[PDB]
Amino acid sequence: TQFEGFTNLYQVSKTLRFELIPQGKTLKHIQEQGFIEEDKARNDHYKELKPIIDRIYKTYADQCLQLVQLDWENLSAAIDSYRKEKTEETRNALIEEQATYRNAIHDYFIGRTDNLTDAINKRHAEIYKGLFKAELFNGKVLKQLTTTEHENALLRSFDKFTTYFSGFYENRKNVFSAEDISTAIPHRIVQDNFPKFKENCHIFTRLITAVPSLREHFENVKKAIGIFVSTSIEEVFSFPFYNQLLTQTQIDLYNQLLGGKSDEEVIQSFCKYKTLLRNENVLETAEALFNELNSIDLTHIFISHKKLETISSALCDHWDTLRNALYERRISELTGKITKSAKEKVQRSLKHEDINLQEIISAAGKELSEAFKQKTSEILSHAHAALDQPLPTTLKKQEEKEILKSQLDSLLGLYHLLDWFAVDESNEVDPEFSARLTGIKLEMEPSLSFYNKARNYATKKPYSVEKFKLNFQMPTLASGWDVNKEKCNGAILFVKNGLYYLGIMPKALSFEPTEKTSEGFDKMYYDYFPDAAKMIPKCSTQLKAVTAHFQTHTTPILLSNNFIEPLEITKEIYDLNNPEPKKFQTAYAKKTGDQKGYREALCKWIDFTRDFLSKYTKTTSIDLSSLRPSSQYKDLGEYYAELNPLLYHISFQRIAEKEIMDAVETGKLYLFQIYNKDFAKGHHGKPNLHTLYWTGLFSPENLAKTSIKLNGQAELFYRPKSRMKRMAHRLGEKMLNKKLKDQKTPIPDTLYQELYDYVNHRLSHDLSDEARALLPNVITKEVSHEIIKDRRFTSDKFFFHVPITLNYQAANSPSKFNQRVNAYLKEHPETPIIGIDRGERNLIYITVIDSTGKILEQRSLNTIQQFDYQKKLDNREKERVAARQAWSVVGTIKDLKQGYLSQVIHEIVDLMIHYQAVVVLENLNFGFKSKRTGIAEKAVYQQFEKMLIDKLNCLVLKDYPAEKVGGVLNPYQLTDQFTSFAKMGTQSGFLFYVPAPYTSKIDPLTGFVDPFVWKTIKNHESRKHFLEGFDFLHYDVKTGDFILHFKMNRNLSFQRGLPGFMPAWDIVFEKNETQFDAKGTPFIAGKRIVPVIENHRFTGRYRDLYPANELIALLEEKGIVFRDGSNILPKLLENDDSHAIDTMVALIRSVLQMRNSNAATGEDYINSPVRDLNGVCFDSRFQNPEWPMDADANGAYHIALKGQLLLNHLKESKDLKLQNGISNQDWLAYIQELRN
RNA sequence: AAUUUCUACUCUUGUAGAUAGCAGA
DNA sequence: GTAGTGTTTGTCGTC
DNA sequence: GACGACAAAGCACTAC
Repeated sequence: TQFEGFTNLYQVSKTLRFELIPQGKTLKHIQEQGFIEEDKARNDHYKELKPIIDRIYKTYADQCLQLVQLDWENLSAAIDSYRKEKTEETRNALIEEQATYRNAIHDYFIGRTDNLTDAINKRHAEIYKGLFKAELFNGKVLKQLTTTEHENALLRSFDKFTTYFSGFYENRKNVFSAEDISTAIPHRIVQDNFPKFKENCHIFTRLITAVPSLREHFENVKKAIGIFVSTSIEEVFSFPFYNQLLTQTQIDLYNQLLGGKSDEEVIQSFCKYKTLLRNENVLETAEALFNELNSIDLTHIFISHKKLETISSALCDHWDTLRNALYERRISELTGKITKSAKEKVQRSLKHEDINLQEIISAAGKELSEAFKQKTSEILSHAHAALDQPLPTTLKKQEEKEILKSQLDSLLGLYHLLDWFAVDESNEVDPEFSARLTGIKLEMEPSLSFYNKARNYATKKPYSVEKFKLNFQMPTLASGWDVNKEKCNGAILFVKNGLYYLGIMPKALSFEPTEKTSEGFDKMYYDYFPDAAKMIPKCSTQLKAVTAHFQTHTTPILLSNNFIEPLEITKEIYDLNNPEPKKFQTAYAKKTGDQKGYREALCKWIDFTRDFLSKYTKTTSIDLSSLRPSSQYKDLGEYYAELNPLLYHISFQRIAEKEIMDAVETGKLYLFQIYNKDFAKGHHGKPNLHTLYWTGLFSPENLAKTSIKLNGQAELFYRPKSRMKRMAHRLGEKMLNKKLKDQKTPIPDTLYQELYDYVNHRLSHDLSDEARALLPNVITKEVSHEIIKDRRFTSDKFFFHVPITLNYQAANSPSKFNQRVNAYLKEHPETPIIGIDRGERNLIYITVIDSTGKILEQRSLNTIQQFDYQKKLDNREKERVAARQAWSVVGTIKDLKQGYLSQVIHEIVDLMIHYQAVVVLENLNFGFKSKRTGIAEKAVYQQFEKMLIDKLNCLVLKDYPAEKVGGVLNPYQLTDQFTSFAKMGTQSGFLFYVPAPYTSKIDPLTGFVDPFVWKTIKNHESRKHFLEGFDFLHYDVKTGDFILHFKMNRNLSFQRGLPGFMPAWDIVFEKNETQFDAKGTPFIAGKRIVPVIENHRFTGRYRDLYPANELIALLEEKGIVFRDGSNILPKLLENDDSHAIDTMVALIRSVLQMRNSNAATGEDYINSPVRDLNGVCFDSRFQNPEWPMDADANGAYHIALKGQLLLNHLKESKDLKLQNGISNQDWLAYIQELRN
């Protein structure tokens, strides 16, 4: 079992796309008969007919909901018990109780409820059966419930084309489904409206009991409107009335008892909604509500737990402070011996409960109220200052786009503020406050969709990719390529001079083949026979005439209808097909074994099949002699696995050029050249993968032995043109490049446009200082030939979609792919490992490690195909965001990252095959990535991992030959088929996923990590404790380095809870000597880039810091003797100076900071604070090639080491299974012990 | 700035990589 | 008239 | 225990 043998494991289906160029006079014939216009109306009716069809669903669903009568007492008790006890047993009890009620509603739809009689119950089943297929159009379902002529004309527009509603059928199943999905009617009744109605009944009785006069007052409101005349006010707040609140008309009446495409379109609609906010005075109402909070009872104003951490980060130092302050005050009011169990109960309570505003203020201090007041007025003033600010006239200028976004940010800011308060009725909400808040919260609700609509309008491309499929009045066009079904599908293919053509017969063309010597096209003859397990009984035994004759009368028969010679069927072989489980099937093997009867039945069936294939019309000559004798086959399985591949075949027969060309002239054939930019006249270079798929499908070897099957169900399309502002490079102008002379640094976007206007003599202004300096370095080109910016959408285009099945000879689905991969990895201990980590100074960095741990190659992936993506392109695009912060610039970056990740896919698969390695990514469930990194978190990288699995699902390298494995005919199968993001584990074929955290902040030489969390210590007293835990600090005179001994069994409150190996450490203040690297460049050893500037501004600017030089400067000023090598900590503690004790902790902060990054001066290195067994401190500035070169190298190096940990456990464990993740402590113990 | 179309691009009337379509979020 | 044009079934695999 | 995968067997109804 070699690595190179991971081919032909399971089938992979892909769909190709091509542009059909009308050849000859086929364009005139199409327009003359108007297929395109008729098809345009049909897609443009797919919108007129949809509301008409919905009348059937709406009426039938409404009618079924009118008879629903249920007892909701059980559902209420399950809701109460879950709110009472928050245990997993009461949750599962509620989930089952909800599923029971959803099915009770579902049984009204399908007709399986005991509440209705059989006559009514069965009538619904006859409707629900044909409710999601072509029976909607019969009028039959509407006959159970009258069409107009225009509606009838709209129904017939989809004659032989109702598959256009394929996805729509699924959307309507989501409406009537009984599953726990929010698109469904049962879910809306059971899990959405009833908890609201159940809460309404509780709010009602509490008010009536406290204020009984409110009862007659509520009754007067109901009588004064006229709703629910036959129902009193107490009954509408009782459970039985909810059965009459299941239809929209009743829901509307219930709610009324409670309540009583273009540029100017975004301006007219927003200003209309904007001017509506003034008339409702929602700002004045909101400003009055937040002003009430200064005097009203704050123990009944609740903050949502889903927003508490967000509020903490917006009003306090960190997200932690609020949850922690509430934790300390609640522990402060526990009873008796406060165990660690009681503390964990307080922790879990704070995760899922709403906190009242008073408990927050009493726990956080008066400085939260000032933060709450300041943030509230800040948001309210911005929304108030935006409602009176008028919108611009157009969105032509970016300055006019900015003010539209600025006002939407103020509107979304107020909308964000209102969602701070808990909405659920589980809390004791204020009467007036909850009503006034919910009113303005729902009146600010449309502002969220207005933010998203406007952004998509500005970030959309100037094209119009919308398109409608072409049917040519044939419902089953391109459904199948077979010659027998050629007539009824009207789709064929050709080939001539290496150019592939598609032929369509519009509303017989008896093509007469000619010899190969005659010039012309080569028609593809497609012969297919789906499966012998189903075709042969259908065509031989289960014929209607044959079955009826044998059931009644017992004599045999010679079948001479559609057969080259009569075939024969005896009485017994029909009984073998239909016994009194089938005998030739594995019936005896499953139960009641009989070997003698089995083989006789098996051999009779197989010999029948061979005779039938010889006598059937089109299978009479398809290589039937290659079958191996019948009597010794084990079962039908290995026969059909051998018979089905032979049935599929493709042949090419020459057809005269005159016949095809004249056929197009007379209008009986619609030629269409398949064109995908790889058949152009100027094409010189390696082609697209899909072209190789298409070229390899018709290669002589593929027809000889099938590996890529040409599936049916192909589709055609037509894309109307959409040109708004055609811009092109006409002759006589100058085409400026987007890269400099070195061909790797892109020009900034704003500067390139200015230079393009200047070099072309169109800029009326003067080049800026930076623009002028860039002029001598840019290259210009004359317009040799005319170029159109996005020529694709300038004119109408046809499109052809065709599916292919790669690895057709393999199984349908993979069978234990991970087990096979693990088995190979077990027997090949020398396999290398590939790790990928997103760096801060570069997008992607990769390191490959051998079996025993040494690095074979560390590379930066920010320069792909002679183009720098991170250092220049993403950085200047990032610079644009800081300058503008508009919507369009945000869209460009997201598109660019996806384009970058496409390039990275090629390098991973290329490097993998060269090393035959397993690539270890980082799983996204665990950890979080810093904002300074180029690639976003879990947004674009999560899609990138899926694209890697899909690429390796069927991997082809376009340089590899077709015959050799790794090519188009025999693609690699290196990963299992993708199922879901959540379903995938730590291993998917040759891809391993490891936890991201603790991979960069680690010394590669020692495995050391910063053992202290710096968030814990703020106070002077904690600084005394922190520096007391350390054993001793002394100045080694011989080496000139301070040594700080630390023991992991101390300062447990300041650690992070991850001891690891190495019970004792020696943190050293290495001397600031001018060391030299491999290249000879000088640097100062021990240099640290620390960002500590202010208490609130700890990141604004970076400063050079030298721990050795600042420590000796501090000790000298304090007059603390250190040349003798004596302990320094006892002297500092007994000296008792606040400044020295404070500064020393910051120095310990600095030394422990391995990550040193400075964007301006271009340093990114890791300097270790501890020495390894050799007695040398790691410093990546030395550029040692056997250790990580840069900081981003360390992250990729340790991610690959984490994958090595999983692979090592694979080898040591007897079973072929992997641990479901690895703990942080285990990883720390592994790396620290390994380096010892 | 020309692409089945997506990104980036222009010695090269195109280059390099990706690309499972269809309907609905 | 009469066949040329223009929905249903076969065991599977998959669940 | 119902849903795809395909053709080819199965019924209408009329152009010829």
